[PDB]
Amino acid sequence: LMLARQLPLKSVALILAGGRGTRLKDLTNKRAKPAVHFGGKFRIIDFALSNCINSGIRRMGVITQYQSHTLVQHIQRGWSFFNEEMNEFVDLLPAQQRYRGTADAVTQNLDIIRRYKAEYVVILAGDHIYKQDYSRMLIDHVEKGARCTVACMPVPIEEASAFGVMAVDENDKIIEFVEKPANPPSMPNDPSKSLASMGIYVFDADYLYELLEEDDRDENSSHDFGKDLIPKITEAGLAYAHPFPLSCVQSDPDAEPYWRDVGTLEAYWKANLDLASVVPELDMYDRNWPIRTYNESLPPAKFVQDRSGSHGMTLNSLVSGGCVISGSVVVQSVLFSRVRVNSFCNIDSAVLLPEVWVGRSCRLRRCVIDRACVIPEGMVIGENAEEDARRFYRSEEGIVLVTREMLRKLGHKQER
Amino acid sequence: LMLARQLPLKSVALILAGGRGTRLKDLTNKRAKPAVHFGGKFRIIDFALSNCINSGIRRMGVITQYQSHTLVQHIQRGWSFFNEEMNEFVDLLPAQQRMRGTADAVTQNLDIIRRYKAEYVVILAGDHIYKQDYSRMLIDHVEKGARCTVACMPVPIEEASAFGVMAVDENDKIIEFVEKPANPPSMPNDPSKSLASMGIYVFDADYLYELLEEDDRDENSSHDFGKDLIPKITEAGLAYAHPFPLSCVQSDPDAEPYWRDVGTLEAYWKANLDLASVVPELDMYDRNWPIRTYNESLPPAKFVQDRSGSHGMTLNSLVSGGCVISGSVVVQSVLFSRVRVNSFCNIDSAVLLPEVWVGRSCRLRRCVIDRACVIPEGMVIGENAEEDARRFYRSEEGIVLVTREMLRKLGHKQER
Amino acid sequence: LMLARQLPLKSVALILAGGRGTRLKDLTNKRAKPAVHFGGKFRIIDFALSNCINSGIRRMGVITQYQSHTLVQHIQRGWSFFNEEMNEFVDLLPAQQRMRGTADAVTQNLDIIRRYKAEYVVILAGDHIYKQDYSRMLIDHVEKGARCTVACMPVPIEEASAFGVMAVDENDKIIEFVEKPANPPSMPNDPSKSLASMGIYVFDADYLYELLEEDDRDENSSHDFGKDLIPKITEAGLAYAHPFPLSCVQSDPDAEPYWRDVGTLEAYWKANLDLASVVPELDMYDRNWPIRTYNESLPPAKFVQDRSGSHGMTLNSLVSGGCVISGSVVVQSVLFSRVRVNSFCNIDSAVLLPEVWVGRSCRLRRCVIDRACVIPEGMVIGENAEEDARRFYRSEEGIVLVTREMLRKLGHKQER
Amino acid sequence: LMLARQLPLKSVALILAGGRGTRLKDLTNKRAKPAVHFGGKFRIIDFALSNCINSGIRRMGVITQYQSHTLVQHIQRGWSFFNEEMNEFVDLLPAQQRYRGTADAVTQNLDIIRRYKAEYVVILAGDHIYKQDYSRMLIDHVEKGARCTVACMPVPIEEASAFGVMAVDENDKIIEFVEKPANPPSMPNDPSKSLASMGIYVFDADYLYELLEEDDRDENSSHDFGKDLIPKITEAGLAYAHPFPLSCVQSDPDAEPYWRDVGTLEAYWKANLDLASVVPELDMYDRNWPIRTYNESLPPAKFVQDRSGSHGMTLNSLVSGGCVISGSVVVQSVLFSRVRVNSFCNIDSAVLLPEVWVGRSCRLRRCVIDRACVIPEGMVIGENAEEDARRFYRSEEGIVLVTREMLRKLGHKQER
Ligand SMILES: O=P(O)(O)OC[C@H]1O[C@](O)(COP(=O)(O)O)[C@@H](O)[C@@H]1O
Ligand SMILES: O=P(O)(O)OC[C@H]1O[C@](O)(COP(=O)(O)O)[C@@H](O)[C@@H]1O
Ligand SMILES: O=P(O)(O)OC[C@H]1O[C@](O)(COP(=O)(O)O)[C@@H](O)[C@@H]1O
Ligand SMILES: O=P(O)(O)OC[C@H]1O[C@](O)(COP(=O)(O)O)[C@@H](O)[C@@H]1O
Repeated sequence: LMLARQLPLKSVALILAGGRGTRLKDLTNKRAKPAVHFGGKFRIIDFALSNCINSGIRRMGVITQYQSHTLVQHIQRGWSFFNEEMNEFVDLLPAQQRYRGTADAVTQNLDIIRRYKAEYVVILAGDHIYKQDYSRMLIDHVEKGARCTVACMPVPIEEASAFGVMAVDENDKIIEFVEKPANPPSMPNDPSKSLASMGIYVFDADYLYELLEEDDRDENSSHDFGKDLIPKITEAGLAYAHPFPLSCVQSDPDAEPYWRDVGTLEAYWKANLDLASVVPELDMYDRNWPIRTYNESLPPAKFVQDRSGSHGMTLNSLVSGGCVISGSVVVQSVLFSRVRVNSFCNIDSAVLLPEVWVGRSCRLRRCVIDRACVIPEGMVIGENAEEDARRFYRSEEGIVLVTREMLRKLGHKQER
Repeated sequence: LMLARQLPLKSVALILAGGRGTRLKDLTNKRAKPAVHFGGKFRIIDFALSNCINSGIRRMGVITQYQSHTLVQHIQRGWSFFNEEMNEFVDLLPAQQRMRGTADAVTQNLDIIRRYKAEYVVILAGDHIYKQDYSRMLIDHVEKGARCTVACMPVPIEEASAFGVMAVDENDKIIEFVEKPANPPSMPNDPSKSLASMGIYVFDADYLYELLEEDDRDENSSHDFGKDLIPKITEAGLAYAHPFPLSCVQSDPDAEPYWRDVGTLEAYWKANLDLASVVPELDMYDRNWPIRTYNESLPPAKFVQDRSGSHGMTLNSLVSGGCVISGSVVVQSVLFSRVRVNSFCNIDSAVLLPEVWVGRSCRLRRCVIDRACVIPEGMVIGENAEEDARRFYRSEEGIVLVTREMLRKLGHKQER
Repeated sequence: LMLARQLPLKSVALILAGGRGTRLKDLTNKRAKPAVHFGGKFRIIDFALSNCINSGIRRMGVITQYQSHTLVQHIQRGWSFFNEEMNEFVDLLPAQQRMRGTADAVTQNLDIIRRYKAEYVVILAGDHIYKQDYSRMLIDHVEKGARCTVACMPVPIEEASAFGVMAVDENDKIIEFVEKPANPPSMPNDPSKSLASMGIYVFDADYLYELLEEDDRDENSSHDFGKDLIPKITEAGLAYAHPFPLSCVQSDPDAEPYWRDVGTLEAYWKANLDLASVVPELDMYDRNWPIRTYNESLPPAKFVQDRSGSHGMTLNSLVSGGCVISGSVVVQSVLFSRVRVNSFCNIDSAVLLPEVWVGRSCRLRRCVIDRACVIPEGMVIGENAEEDARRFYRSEEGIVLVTREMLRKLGHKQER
Repeated sequence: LMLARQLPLKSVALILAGGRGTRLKDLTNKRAKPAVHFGGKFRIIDFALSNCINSGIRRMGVITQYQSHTLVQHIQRGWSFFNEEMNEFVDLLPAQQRYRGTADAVTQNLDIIRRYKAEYVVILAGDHIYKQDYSRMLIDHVEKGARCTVACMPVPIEEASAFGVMAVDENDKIIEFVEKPANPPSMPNDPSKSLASMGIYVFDADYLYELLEEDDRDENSSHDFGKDLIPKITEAGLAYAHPFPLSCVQSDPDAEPYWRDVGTLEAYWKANLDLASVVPELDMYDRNWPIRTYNESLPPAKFVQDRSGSHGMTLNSLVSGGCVISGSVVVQSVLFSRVRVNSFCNIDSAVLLPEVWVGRSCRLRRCVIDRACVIPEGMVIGENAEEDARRFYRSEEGIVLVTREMLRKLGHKQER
């Protein structure tokens, strides 16, 4: 008794929000992937932080390394609501990175982390969209009596090449850890699945420092948490597994756990339109596990009449507050804040990131419009293949990405 | 030279947010009128607070006469963003009036007001809707060498009986002030209008005090700013006027100034639907003069298909965050937060306050639904007048008010 | 397993901060006793709030019965650091009691309390000084399968008449409860002590409601938690006890638990000087259980030379920020913020509340100076008892209270 | 009229808080000079920011470039109190500097600054300790009708080699600007003084961008605001002067203006002990122009008895809140937060930065003890010259600097 409460308090989170998401290719080109928008108003680092709040861990470390001014701004504006006097804060560590990343990146700020005097460090990732409690994870880490606890999940074998694959024992003890294998070794029972890592580790902190120095001296290591550190603990035999279904926060218990690594642009589009469906897989209307963001004041989403006095028919949409839609059939889309949309437009299966200004008679289909574009009048997008692969970036699955640069290069005056 | 910015600093606002809005019969009988919702996200009082921010007066006094626990909460959550040590704050002054009109609310808390060490005090009576720049008014107050400055606007003579009417000379100096007359006098040039007050007085700091005590040691006055004090000052000739067009904040200078005495319920429906029309009179999309409110983290305005799979139509509407609409043609309406409209409904020119849950097959027309009011399936409002006057409260013009306690009569269990 | 941290989440605290501290004759006759200063920077209520934070109960209800505008302000400035949308907040509930004891303050705001959707409600009566962990108490409450848990501590029999005395069996189940007796009963093993209550009850959510209505529809009860409800529950046998040593937060486990019923003025001087001594009983330097307050930006405690150029001595004292001392030997004293002690003074065992301006050549001994009290030059306090009983209020033990209104009698103009 | 108010609103501040203060030599070695402590609780960037608040410019740009994690932390914790919805914020730009500094450093973030849409940019410095209003400066900049306005002051000729020297005209128009000359050209009237620049410029913003690009293309420039930019505007003839005495905020008007460039270690010590004097030159007890910092909750400054039962005599000291002093004569010192000082110590003319733990019988004289040292027991400092120049850094004027590294190298176990 009195364990699940006293475990977060003695613990501190380290969010590794220094990813780039190179497979998004342009969407994270001007922003760190953790600062990528998602789900109407939120960002991808609003999940990994919220999970720390609602699990009790109010001491967070946001390691913003690569191309992070908007991430600093978001963490400053929305998440600076802490009274440090009671040992709660989201400490915004800049990395000043020297390749040689994420676990050297916890090592550069090793002299700041120590001064928290924490017993259990949570090594998170801030580029994933999950919904988990770590208070149920730390209990499971301390009961087993391990030094490190990896959060693993069974994923398909065709995409398990991109995650850290592992094999566990009866008591969830790591025997064999391999990382990004070309041939993912399946689980013993199911051949179509592999028990892969999620990037959510938990160390007992006095080990962790004690480990990161042995690797800091190491000149032959990659200095990654999944390539030369956990494959070292695994040989030591002190690494245990924590099956993710035990701690995933679900609204209904009859569904598979929801952990989406955004990763690429088509998966971003899928995982951001699944909220616009009838019954979403991610329940954002939850009140026993809410997710916080930088709540900005916008006016209500305005729906006015078109230029001819007609009406706008919005089906399976996710129009957010602040927009102004004039007529314009809007299907299966997700309109972020301030997305003006003028008349006679047909928007189907689109993700319009904030402040996108769509001109008259525009027919957008299966696309992702980047922030603060000015789409001209009469521009069809997504109802052509060879012509949408030449101006904008069309992916292998049909998805289009419209950036504020691709429109400038065509000459459509994005200055506004 | 340097007087335009040193006048707000030496001034303090006194919002007399202790109205009860008696003409708002059942809408305000649970909450004080300053705490009434208007325009999706805002409340009435926000205006009279935001006009104090943008006009530089960052020291406010909210003189909340009781019936309000829901505006103490609103102030404490939204407007508790001040550093009280750099001389900027929103002092929440409980009125604690004797179980004794407006002035006797400033008198009881007159020992708390002196300690602000102010120079010009801005009496507001801020349970109205408008956009004003009070610094303009302070400049006009000091330029004239006045002791009280009343903000006067010409209004129609058929309504001037509700307000204090005044008669000024060439210098905008008050000649004749009559408070709430049965036969309002007209202007010397326009006989159809009347130069009425607006509740916005600006007094000298060291005079009001010397004037309240002299009026507080009396046993004959009603202790009201309009009936007793302003006539007392007019008798001395130290009362000057400020035409409100000079200090009104208009996005378009080709319109007429926007001051709504919201409290009628027939005018609380027209001013709330005024933001749903094609071109509104009150611009909420103005960035040089933004209005702030308590901005909680709501998910986007979700639109989905009906139970059969059809689409939803919207024409000249507002849909704030948290709303969920399924099919159900909407017209001319305004939906506040978390308004789960269900399928096959027909909403026309309605104000749906927060957390209103409209049931299936509900035809709502010219109505004002109080907050958290769970309308049942099949209910029909606004069609046959005698029915709606038999169950709900219907004003003389046609507007209907629906309250939580109003349906429990009819048996429709609420318990949201 | 996972019960230690899921009990605070499903619980809400109700601080009955509506005491008037009648034994604090003139110290609280302007401010409610929860808003009284103690220990330099803190107020009385902070304790009962901070114990709710550190114990995980981040949903509080401050049931402030009126005479308090200076604790509404304190809550709104200091403790308005919550994100109210992640289920953590300090609801400031005005009591608005009929011009009807403690329970009838929870009854009027019983329609606001249901909407929290709580499971265990923590009645506190938080106008005391202590350090407790309520989560320990909730664990002990659910382990016993109880319906109300009373926090009992043994106190001396010569004072137990002030509190409710109880008699428990081996299971800590209440046998006999007598509220504020004239002849308190003693314990079966120690005849010099009495197992008294502490005002800290923990009720089931769905029972209290069902118990308040049953007691609110009566016209015979006093509507007090000690006189009516707890005896009513004892009669059913569903009242269990919680020894307070089990849940007290002690830096040293070799001391006795620290609970001060501050209100006597002779005990508000001893408990405030207890922090000036060599080793205090209440540790304010504890980092695993910090106590928060409103922390304004004050400059350091400046010490300077006298008018002649001599030095100042301090022995066993506290000097908070903003203070300014010039020479003037200080002993055993406690100086609150902005206390400009001037030269040639001799302060011995005194409590100087904020903004006290002591004049030149002032000899202060065994006194409690109210806040902003400008003592004049040459004043002498605590030397000759009959004089201090002729001008100020002097308790039977020797302690003196000095108030702003107390000096105006004598002619010493204050107007700081 | 209506100018001094509307000028800050249309303006934005750019604080160049990227300095190192190379002449402090060790004090800024681990912190950006703007984050250097000063005056008990404050930092050097708490002035340059506060001057922006109390002058109306609530839009600030903090260009943190070099070795800034604590500066980010301070700006996040203390100065993140802004409601961006009303166009007020302290935007914390990281520079990611590529030598080639300060004016290329405003150029890297040229795409963020534009999006404010500001009319007048204030180019401040965050390494100086002044107290000025820029609302009186912008009026003086717009009346003259200049494109740039330099804040200049007459300083001595023996230290005018380290500032930008200039010569003005009758209408304060720059004729000749030279920068860090080896022979400072004096003023025409006074030969012992030179009219030097302060680093506080004001541009009309549409010029500024229009200028920074012409210099961004320039491959032969130093990219500094005082070496190849203002010496260019001066040739253009569009640079005017704003004598600092016109806008310096003084408590009393009979004193010379107070602008201290900390710069070196002896000037740091002088300018930080001048607050501990009887009548300081910098009035920090001002209420019409306060200075904000990260107000942390500490207990009052405790003064206890020594180990033998003696008393501590503090003369002309500035003991801050949080300390614990035991006996120990303390003269002319400045004790920052949490500075424990044990018994029998003699502290004369010292600056003890936060958390310094001084051991028993320590005799410190004319020194600056860096943050979080652990000074051992019996260690004399400053009462020897040849022995204080060999362990610690002794300056040419006698001042000593004790760092947490110089003590480790002696072997005194700074880990704590
Ligand atoms: O190429 P540009 O001109 O920077 O435009 C790209 C847009 O993306 C942004 O960087 C948005 O990034 P965020 O993800 O931080 O919102 C804007 O600054 C800018 O308008
Ligand atoms: O009096 P009833 O019938 O219980 O209804 C009360 C409802 O009205 C309200 O008092 C309206 O108050 P708010 O302005 O705070 O929303 C709500 O608190 C509650 O939902
Ligand atoms: O009633 P008096 O004589 O005017 O004295 C009032 C003083 O006491 C107080 O009411 C004490 O209240 P606080 O607890 O808010 O400090 C002060 O507001 C004021 O300084
Ligand atoms: O050499 P160390 O171990 O970093 O110690 C130097 C000290 O200075 C600090 O960097 C303080 O810097 P700040 O100026 O930001 O307070 C501490 O982190 C540290 O204790």
